Amino acid sequence: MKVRVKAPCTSANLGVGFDVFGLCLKEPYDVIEVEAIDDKEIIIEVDDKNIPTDPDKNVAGIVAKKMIDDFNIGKGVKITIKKGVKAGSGLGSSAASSAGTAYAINELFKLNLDKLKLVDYASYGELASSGAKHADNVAPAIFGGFTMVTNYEPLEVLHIPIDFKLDILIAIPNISINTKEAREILPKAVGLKDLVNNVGKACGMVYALYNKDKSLFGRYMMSDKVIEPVRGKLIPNYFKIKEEVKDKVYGITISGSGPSIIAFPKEEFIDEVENILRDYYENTIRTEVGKGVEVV
Amino acid sequence: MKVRVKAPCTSANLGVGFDVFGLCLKEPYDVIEVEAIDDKEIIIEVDDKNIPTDPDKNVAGIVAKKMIDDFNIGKGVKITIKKGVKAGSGLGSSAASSAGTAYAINELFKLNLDKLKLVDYASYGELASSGAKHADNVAPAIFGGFTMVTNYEPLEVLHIPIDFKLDILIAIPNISINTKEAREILPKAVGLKDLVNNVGKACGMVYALYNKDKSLFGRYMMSDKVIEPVRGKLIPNYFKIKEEVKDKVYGITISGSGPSIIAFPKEEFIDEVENILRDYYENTIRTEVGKGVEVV
Ligand SMILES: Nc1ncnc2c1ncn2[C@@H]1O[C@H](COP(=O)(O)OP(=O)(O)O)[C@@H](O)[C@H]1O
Ligand SMILES: Nc1ncnc2c1ncn2[C@@H]1O[C@H](COP(=O)(O)OP(=O)(O)O)[C@@H](O)[C@H]1O
Repeated sequence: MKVRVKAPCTSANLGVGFDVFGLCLKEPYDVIEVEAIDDKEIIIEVDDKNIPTDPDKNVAGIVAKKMIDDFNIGKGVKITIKKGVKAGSGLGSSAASSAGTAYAINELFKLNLDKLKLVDYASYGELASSGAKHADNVAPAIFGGFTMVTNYEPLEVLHIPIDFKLDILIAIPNISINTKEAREILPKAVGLKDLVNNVGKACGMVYALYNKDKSLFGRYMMSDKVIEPVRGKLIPNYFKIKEEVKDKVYGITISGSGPSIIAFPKEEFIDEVENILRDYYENTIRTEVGKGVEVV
Repeated sequence: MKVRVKAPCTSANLGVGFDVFGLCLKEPYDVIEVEAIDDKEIIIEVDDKNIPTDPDKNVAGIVAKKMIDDFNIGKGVKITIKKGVKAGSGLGSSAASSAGTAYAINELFKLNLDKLKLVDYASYGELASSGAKHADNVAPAIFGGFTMVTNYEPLEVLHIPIDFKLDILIAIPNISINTKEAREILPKAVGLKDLVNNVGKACGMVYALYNKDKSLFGRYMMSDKVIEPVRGKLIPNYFKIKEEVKDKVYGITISGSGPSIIAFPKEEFIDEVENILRDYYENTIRTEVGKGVEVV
């Protein structure tokens, strides 16, 4: 009763898709192992003793429990957690654990849940650990590709497979941003003009995915005037880099609530763009769209 | 030396697609004839006396001048118009004349302009006549099917052809709402949550069209809380009607600024739905998605 699997990072928001859009990455990823023990305890082994190891406080511990209850495994569990990336950087670090955790269980013991259900319980973890469902990082972690959380209370997720090559460059500033503090600057109200702008550009991005038009997808992604102009201020040199790689990327925007940045470099400039990101920030990752948590 | 065209009515907004979405109807439509005449003058005749004949006021005369001017055409034109529906009903009556004229001029004088440019020209009629360059009704009138105006300067239109069966029922109350009236009902600001809600649902409608899922398309269409709740109050029996056809349609909402109502009846209830609308509004018409202006 052992399961080893990869739970990938994800990038939520993608500019105009704030709180709806999610893109699953191939890397980084949390490598998680969950062997089924006999006793009734929840044991957490997580490198970087910065991640709460107490089952009720750790995200994977929360998902883990609530799922055994509902499926009455009457067993406890030990969790081997190899962190793919630092929390508070905007790459769905936590979401990776939740979805990784939930997918494990289901794969393991003959359970035959729905990817949507897994996304559901997994949210329990981002919710029971942050007070919000946030299926937007969890949904792509599970479905892979591109996802849209179009409804909560109940939960609905629309999935669009990315069948073409989409190169992705990620830069991770050695800075931390309080996900919460950057909520209050987030306006409580918006003008009709922005409703119209964001609805149009986001819809245009769905159209771009169906037409495999990366240029159109990336350009509309960078059209938000509501959240990005505010959140961007906290990211050192973000606006300057955007302008600098302007003609060398299909698009570049903040990943989740930041400070991590996600860019879609043009084939002809992947090396150069990756270098520019390395000079400003120091940590850069070259990846592409992933297919979500899969048994390793 | 003349051309005659059928220019369709159109339905904009479609609930959560305010100022973005547009659906072309097959009927009603304007029948417009344009004849190249020798004196450099613009003569306009119409069968609706509540509509101007002054070339600088009739939307058709405004579009024709702008094009004749830009292309330095030597001739003048006689425009004869048979109206499909009254203005002020939310069915894009003015747009039908504007799009129809731009399309007819382009045919008569062999300008070979692409559809996007004909929508841009048709847009002057909408502006020069109603103060704002709006293209969400002229876009579907020129392109047919479903359109998204995703940028206004420069103008950008994304077209999604509808190749599956989509029955439409239109109820036209004997009331009118002009452009100043339309603006009056509009909220000053929108909450962040509504923005997120409309972005998600509008994006789901696009996903629905690519997946030919009429149930999903209609359901998300009925999700707006920003404008429909206020606008519906202006239409006698609207909420009551919506409730009455509740499980017999894929969706029902207001057409454009209203007061007309657009419904997408489920195939097994089309006659029953048409009769219910008809009990409330005599001027009810059955139609389907149109292909845009066409030479007749
Ligand atoms: N398995 C886990 N992986 C990562 N972070 C966890 C986990 N379990 C609990 N946490 C804690 O929850 C908090 C989550 O921060 P968070 O805003 O969710 O990061 P992120 O925005 O990358 O998803 C952190 O303080 C972290 O220590
Ligand atoms: N060819 C035309 N067809 C329809 N309306 C026109 C035309 N030329 C000018 N107008 C005027 O412009 C105004 C447009 O009202 P409007 O809100 O644009 O109707 P609609 O919303 O159906 O397009 C009316 O007062 C109308 O008389």
